[PDB]
Amino acid sequence: HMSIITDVYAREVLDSRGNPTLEVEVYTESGAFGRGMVPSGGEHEAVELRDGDKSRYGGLGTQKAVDNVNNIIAEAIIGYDVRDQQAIDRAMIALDGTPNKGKLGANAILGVSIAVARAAADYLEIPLYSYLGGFNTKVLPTPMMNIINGGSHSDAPIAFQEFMILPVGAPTFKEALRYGAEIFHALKKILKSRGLETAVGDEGGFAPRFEGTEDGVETILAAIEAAGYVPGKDVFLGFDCASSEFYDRKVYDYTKFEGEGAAVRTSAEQIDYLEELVNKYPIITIEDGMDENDWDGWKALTERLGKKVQLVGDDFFVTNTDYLARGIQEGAANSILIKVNQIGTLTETFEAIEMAKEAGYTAVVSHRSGETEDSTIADIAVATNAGQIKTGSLSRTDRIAKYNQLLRIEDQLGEVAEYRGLKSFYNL
Amino acid sequence: HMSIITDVYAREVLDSRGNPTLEVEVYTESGAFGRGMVPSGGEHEAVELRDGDKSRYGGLGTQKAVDNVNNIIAEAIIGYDVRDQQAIDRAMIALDGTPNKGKLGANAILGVSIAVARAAADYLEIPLYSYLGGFNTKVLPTPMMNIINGGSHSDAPIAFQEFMILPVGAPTFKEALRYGAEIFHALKKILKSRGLETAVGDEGGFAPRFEGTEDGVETILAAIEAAGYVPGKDVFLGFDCASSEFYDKERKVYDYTKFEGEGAAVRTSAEQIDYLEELVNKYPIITIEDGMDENDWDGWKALTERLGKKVQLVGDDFFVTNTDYLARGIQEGAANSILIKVNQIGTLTETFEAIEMAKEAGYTAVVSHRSGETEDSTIADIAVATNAGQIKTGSLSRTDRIAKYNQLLRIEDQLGEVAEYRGLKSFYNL
Amino acid sequence: HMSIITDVYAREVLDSRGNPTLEVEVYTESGAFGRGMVPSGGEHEAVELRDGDKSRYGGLGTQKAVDNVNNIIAEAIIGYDVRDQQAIDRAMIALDGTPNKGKLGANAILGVSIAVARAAADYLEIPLYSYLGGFNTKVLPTPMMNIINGGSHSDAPIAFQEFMILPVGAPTFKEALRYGAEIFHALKKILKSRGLETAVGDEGGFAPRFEGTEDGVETILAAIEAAGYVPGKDVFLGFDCASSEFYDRKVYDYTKFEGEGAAVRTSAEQIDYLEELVNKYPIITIEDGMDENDWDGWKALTERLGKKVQLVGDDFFVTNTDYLARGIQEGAANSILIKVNQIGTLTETFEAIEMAKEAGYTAVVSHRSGETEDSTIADIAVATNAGQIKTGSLSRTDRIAKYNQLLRIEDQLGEVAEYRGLKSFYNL
Amino acid sequence: HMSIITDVYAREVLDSRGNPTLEVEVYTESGAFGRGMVPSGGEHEAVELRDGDKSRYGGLGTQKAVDNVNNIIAEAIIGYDVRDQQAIDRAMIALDGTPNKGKLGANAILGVSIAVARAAADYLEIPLYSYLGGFNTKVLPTPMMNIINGGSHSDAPIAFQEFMILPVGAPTFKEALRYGAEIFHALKKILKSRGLETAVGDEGGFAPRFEGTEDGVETILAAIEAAGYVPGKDVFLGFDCASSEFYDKERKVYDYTKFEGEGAAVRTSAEQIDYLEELVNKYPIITIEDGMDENDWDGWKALTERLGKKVQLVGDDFFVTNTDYLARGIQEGAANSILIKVNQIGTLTETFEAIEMAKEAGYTAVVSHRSGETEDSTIADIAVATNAGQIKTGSLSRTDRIAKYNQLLRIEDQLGEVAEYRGLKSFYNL
Ligand SMILES: [Mg+2]
Ligand SMILES: [Mg+2]
Ligand SMILES: [Mg+2]
Ligand SMILES: [Mg+2]
Repeated sequence: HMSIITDVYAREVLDSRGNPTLEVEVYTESGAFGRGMVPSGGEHEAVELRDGDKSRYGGLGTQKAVDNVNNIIAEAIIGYDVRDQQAIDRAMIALDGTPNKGKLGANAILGVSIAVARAAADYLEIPLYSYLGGFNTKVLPTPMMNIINGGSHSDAPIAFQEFMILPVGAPTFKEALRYGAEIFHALKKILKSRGLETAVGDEGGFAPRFEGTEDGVETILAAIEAAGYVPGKDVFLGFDCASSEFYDRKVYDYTKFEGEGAAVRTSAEQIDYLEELVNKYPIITIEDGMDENDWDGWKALTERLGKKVQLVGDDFFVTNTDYLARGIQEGAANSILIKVNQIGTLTETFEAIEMAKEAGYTAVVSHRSGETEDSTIADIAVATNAGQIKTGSLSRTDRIAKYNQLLRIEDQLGEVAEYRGLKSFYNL
Repeated sequence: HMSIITDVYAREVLDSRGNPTLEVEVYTESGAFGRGMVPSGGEHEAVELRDGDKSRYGGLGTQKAVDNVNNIIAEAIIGYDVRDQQAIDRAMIALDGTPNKGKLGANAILGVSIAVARAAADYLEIPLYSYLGGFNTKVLPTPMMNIINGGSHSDAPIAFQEFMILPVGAPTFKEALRYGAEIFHALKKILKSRGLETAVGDEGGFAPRFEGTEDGVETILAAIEAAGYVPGKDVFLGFDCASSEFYDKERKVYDYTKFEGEGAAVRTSAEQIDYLEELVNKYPIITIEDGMDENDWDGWKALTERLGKKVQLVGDDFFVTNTDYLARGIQEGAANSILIKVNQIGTLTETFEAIEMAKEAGYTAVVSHRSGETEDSTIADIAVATNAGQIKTGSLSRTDRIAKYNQLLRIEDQLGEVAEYRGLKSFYNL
Repeated sequence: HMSIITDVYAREVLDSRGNPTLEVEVYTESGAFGRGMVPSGGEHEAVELRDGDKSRYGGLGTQKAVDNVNNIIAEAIIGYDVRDQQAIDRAMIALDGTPNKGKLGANAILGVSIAVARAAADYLEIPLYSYLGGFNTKVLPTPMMNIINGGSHSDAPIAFQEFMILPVGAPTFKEALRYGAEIFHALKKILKSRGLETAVGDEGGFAPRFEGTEDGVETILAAIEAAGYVPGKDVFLGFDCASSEFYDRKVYDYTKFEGEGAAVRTSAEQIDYLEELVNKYPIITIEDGMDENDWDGWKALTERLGKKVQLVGDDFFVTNTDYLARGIQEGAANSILIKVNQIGTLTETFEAIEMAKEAGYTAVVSHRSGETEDSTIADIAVATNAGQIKTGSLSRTDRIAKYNQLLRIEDQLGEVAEYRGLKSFYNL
Repeated sequence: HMSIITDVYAREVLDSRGNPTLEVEVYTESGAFGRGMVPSGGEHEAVELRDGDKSRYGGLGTQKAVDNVNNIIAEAIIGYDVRDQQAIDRAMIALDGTPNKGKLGANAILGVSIAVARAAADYLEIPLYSYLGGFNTKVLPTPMMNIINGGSHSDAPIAFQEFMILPVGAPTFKEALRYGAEIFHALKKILKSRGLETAVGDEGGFAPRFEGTEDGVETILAAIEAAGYVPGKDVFLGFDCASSEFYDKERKVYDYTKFEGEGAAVRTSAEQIDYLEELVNKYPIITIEDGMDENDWDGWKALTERLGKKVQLVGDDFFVTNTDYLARGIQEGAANSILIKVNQIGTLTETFEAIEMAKEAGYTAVVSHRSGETEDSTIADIAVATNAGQIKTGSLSRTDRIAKYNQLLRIEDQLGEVAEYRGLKSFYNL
């Protein structure tokens, strides 16, 4: 048959940080074709396989993973119908035979998973989002756009890692994207006028030497306004606190990043602080506000702020349905960051999204620090009507490629497309 | 017939700086498809059309250009055979009817030009580089990789704009890429150890606050050596002086005080050549772009007389991908290389004519990125299609740059044993 | 796949002189078809394989070469994609395993090389020139048309071998061809009026019993004018001195062909003479003005005349990139005669052309003395925008077939076609 | 439908003498393709159309004929099934509406006729000879190969125009070709050893300054023997006397002084027959073309009465590929063979009718080249298609001639064990 996979081929390529990753190409007998590139990527998440050959790319080569694709996975999957995504994904999971995908490499597996899906869409002559999600695909995601960085991502005295804008008030994704771009550019103008640095970090945002968190937040609010948008109507704020990076015993220790005199907060006090911020600023989402293991803290945070703020588990959940299931049961968080490569197959990715939806949690499809020209996550967000996406700032094609794909998908959907904005926060 | 173009469609999208650009999609009756994305783009080069609507994207929208594609060019080109690239390019040129492509927009035109070629390669089921260049495509380009920035792209006291590494000594493109990546990463470590900034500029390189040019150069040499490579054997240096940015027209001088502070040198054309020669004798420099001002024709000739035998001398602003300027340079013995910017001329046909004119004069043609890039990697295919031998498409971070390097890896892989990375032998001009 | 070569078949056929050559037919699985005929053809050039069976065709049969195609090359190449020209060419080079292609025969190899390319063009349904050169093919070559012959090609007291006209001033190839035809016919009228012979030699030109070189040259100038063209504007002259045929010690000895009292010139004096001719007559190109081994002579000639006369290496370079590379380095010549069968593959042919272009040398694609009905060289000249061609006089279909193909290619290119005339001499 | 002609296109090209001719290209809806090139071409034969523009090609341009194809015939034939050769030929004949094809041009007509047939063979995916002649095609023709020329084609004192060798004794066409080639080459050596000219005429043969007919004939016999062949067993001779060129209408004599000098014979018709008989008795001559004048009907009959049993007697100018002339010749017992010139009649249909009329009378039909030829080899396919058994297509040099021999090699090769080269048995007229 014409839909039968005839070839599966991987090669080593580079990511947005100049570190190796891999891509896989799948062909069907009919000549349908898919390419799947893998982004960069706990003891309970999928492991990427790196070579450890320090004569090449500082040990970060992916040739072993590539060899696993070409010499092990290829022979197992050639012969399947390209459309049998779940069976293929499951076959790979069983072939690796380890929970963490560490034998074959989560990178090897995911590359194939994606390439197969793209080859199947190509075979059926339909867009990837339709192939993945069926006919009722229509929701363009509300983007959370990383504009300013702190913590491990800065030398400024700021504990939180990501500061985002969310153009919830736009009528369309196309407009939402323009809002973000204009705010980003306004911000850059502001930074220069203050003699602050406008070179960018890994996700296309700035890490300027602000005096502190409030400075950073207020500067963002200033850019929103200068661009002609209304904070708390057109545009909200989001944080990735990545609170695990300053958690140590039983305390969130801000001195790690905010200098000798910074606060050292108990879990009760951390919740207090996040609440202060939320009350002071138009913050609609907080990722990793509590530590990856502070389960009681997560529940309390969620008790106090979960009704009117999105609380996203990133390191708390590591795209792991066992972790998400427990969070759902315990009343911890109300949203999950979905990293395809943290789990390693499209099937498991979609299972996570669906588990989250069924619990009333939002599923926020996410980029990684090391990205590629692939835009599959855009198609995933629309395929599942997830309603939100986290794929970077407004510079760097590693980020902009995803926004561009969303523009295409919106364009292609025509009058059927829906950008729900605030209404995508069904968790609130 | 199945090769006939049935639709031509443009939309506004964003570039790597978050500024609008456009893309075009071409379809044939058979269902072959091509997408052409256009990068960001004086008085004798192609002009991109911007909306000037200060209510959107700070006046940088491309909806007028998109409308020109959809409402004027589409009409004109639908019905051509997708393979008639030259006829289509020429048709667009005549339809605009102005030298600079300013009625339709060079952006509108180039987007169609690229999308058509990509749709044709898709129709024929061959790689773009084969479509564009025929069967004898084999040369992987030696990349000049922008690692450190100065001048208008830094707040460090450094006049020159781009400092590049050229991994000429690698056996393959795949190796050459690794050499660059490893040097880039070693440099980043060095910068951190010195408390210098490692965030990146438009092209994915660093703009650290070095004490001066020699500091910057010596830091690159240190990174090369820390990565285990030998400067002047494995890796050479390249500059983009962008000397037009510090040339005083009126006093006919290269005034370094513009970027290097109050006490910096103010050089006559003779002294500028002297200085470039000093650098070339002190450091393993194999290429200098815009070493003299865009209008300093006598200076270009003198520079070329003094250094042209041993150093590549690339006209960027000197030539602006303009064959009338290139023809004059060839005739006067000015420069020995040209930076080829597809969107500075506006069609693939004219791009390839420029490359061929350069080759025939013994000049190298260095296919180049723009500051505002996209996920498109067509320039990779152009470099290989013409066996040009060199490419200039950024540092070793940012997918706007890396996408091109990744495509070069694919092309190399696809060519197998036929691929040739010529390294230093690509400098046929020297 | 449909593009896969399924058959490669050679047979012995005849050339324009009635001597054996060969042709090869290539078929793809889809039924695409190409036929490659080989023209007739130093210790450092490709060797054609002849049978040496003096019971057939005076030892000039090509059945061994044909057997090499059918029984060795066929089995090696069947299975390749027809479009993999370089790999196929390289495969053949390795299969022969000798520098000079003397095991299989350069004739066997080239026949396959050409037939494959023609089958690939046929497969893709595009013209050969497009297949070979990609999309940017447009330059119709300025032809150098051999009108009068001397030296080894005549019994007249004339040392130089070929005298050519170059209709540089025509607006189009179609016009250029007419200029040449009309001049040729005018010349024939002139020859008859003088009781001179108008039967033709191997390339379709005349070898009349002129009194000397000046007589021959002036007779040509007379024909140019009688046809209504202006020498030195519409039409220039070209020589093939083939100076190797009268070089012996350290002198160009004209007595070999021009009788007992002819000049015996040192290399300095030969340069002097060529300069005299160049100053006296509208000569734009001189092939083999110095001997194949007179390297210092070639450099001096090139120093003295290279700025405003094309200096073509034929025996100097024998389509050998090692020889061309050295000439480029030494400042010897500024043009190369490209004989496909002197090197033996299309790939190496195109590499030579590209090496020449990059040095600022013109590449003049050439016929051989023994030609066939094949017109591939026409397509090669346009494919590479080489700008010039050398393919004979204005009689004999072995020559006219190439001119006819150029008319077709010009016709097919429509308004894109460019005949650059003098501007094709980018070396000057 | 897929077999429908969708385009018919002509262009001006050149013949083997460097004079304009034309070609036509035919396409069907399926993409099947044929190209028909036309060779160079009294009052009862088809007339080629020439422009008469003395500013181009000495008045020999074919642009009017090309325009007739493109602007008149194309219109009329587009829409026919490509396989309807007769209907198309007849349609062209009616569209011209003159006996001689002088309105459209026989050249315009024949180019379309050939191109259509070639496009049809391409459509059906069969060889042209099979398309034209059906399944029972097998006879490779015995070639009459013009080696030496006299009369109007020489300045030697020789009245007869063509002297030919016929390799009748070879087992195959491939061998027959070799025999000719080797004899041709041995002759060239002989000519050089005697200081005679070896440059060639229009048909690739020699026109040396021999002392007379017997010298020329004996030199050919010497070449045959030097090549190791036996005259009158392996190889016979043929003449084209072209006797019309030396026939004095008014004194009703064959006047040899026209070419053989002041003292040459002046023969009555009875004496001409006597002379031809002398030659035939002295030399291994198997065929004589135009032995009598084009209008010497009684002379043709008498010649045929005297020599027709043992010698082939070919009407060229006597018949001008005209079935009214052939019919009269058959009826009066004049000649026993006809030279078939496709362009002297102008369509493939009429060509094949002539061949068939000849066969049915016991006359051989010898398919012939013209002085101005092209790279086309259709006449080879015609010879085999009709099992005609003989061909006249030149000497053993010049691709205008050799292309036909090469095609015959291909056809022979393609037929395999079915091919038959009948040699002397092709002379069914004797
Ligand atoms: Mg996080
Ligand atoms: Mg520059
Ligand atoms: Mg020569
Ligand atoms: Mg005759």
